[PDB]
Amino acid sequence: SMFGGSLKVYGGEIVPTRPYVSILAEINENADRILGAALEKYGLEHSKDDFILVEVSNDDDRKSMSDLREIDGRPIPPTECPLFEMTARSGNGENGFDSFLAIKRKPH
Repeated sequence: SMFGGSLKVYGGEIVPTRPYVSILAEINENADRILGAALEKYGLEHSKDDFILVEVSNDDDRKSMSDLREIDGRPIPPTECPLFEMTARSGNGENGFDSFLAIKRKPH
């Protein structure tokens, strides 16, 4: 297995035409950098406070019929580094690397 150094980031809720994007991120960087990287890809970094990162598990479709489509996960503010917990377990869709990190709108 490999870390890759890149993250599969899903932001379809923000930009439907680009639901999946690839960003560069190290495990030791906080969500601010990770969010900023992805958000920068959409060219919306100025509006960062309107978005946060959320960990969505692949199997959350059981929990919520919302599926991976609308995104549902744990709120991860810019000051938190989620990769530590993700890569640690590196498995099991819940709190591991089998879960992906997506972008959600902070405000509702």
